[PDB]
Amino acid sequence: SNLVELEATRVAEKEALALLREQAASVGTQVEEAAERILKSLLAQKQEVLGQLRALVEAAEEATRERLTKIERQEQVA
Amino acid sequence: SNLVELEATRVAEKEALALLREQAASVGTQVEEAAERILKSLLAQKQEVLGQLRALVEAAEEATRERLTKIERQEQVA
Amino acid sequence: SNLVELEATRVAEKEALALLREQAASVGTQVEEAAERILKSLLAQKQEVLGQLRALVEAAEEATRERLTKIERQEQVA
Amino acid sequence: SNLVELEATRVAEKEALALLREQAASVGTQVEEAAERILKSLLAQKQEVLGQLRALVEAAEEATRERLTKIERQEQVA
Repeated sequence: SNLVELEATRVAEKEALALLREQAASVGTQVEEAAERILKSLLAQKQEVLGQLRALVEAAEEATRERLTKIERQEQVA
Repeated sequence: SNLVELEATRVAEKEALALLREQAASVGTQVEEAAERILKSLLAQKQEVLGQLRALVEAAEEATRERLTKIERQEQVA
Repeated sequence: SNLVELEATRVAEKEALALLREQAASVGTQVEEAAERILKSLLAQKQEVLGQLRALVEAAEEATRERLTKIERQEQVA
Repeated sequence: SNLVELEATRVAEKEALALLREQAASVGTQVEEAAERILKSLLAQKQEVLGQLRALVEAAEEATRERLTKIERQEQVA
């Protein structure tokens, strides 16, 4: 039956495209998600390291204020 | 006194704090610039890639459109 | 207490250079770990993506070959 | 149909699979390359950041050193 041979062909072409669409949309997906999961760990790197940098500076800023209030007194006695 | 020594200490201290602020803020920058370049070039990938899959699927889709038309007409005739 | 704050001071100093390498080496560490984690996940993508593309091409190639096998037969009948 | 519509379809089907092969290998290319940019820009970061950090520690040590050559002298006078 040619109405069947050809129907067989339509269906198989449709299934071949459907498979291709879902393999493409999966690369789409696999790619959008690697980005999300990279972007996240990355802007988390940043508001972690930026934190521990601001802290290094707070400490240093305290050791350096300690040091000046010591000088400030010994200059009043000088 | 050596109020000359004390004052010279106050100012070596301030310069050493200042230098340390600059180095630290500068490290802040390198870090933000990394994350910015990385975000930009990941968003270029994502856009380029999706656009190339869009292509691949629409070419694929049009090869099918044609294939099915040879079938549509050959069923008129069958 | 002649020399007691000429020491109580060096023990605030000793204790704060130390804090500062503990902060500085820990900052370089966060950068390192974040670089590893980001590569570890680019590579995961690259593999999972290269492989899903390979599978899309393989299925396409099999379809195409099924197409020519059909053509080649109707050429024996032609 | 004819040997001639049959050869033309062989042909269009090769031009379709060829195209698909380009577009796909080229999505691969687009993925690999972004991954190399992100690697490069991480290296440049991990360079300049481990650099600037090393410097900041060697200035805060150059100056812990000065701060103790002074203490050592004032202890000889005490």
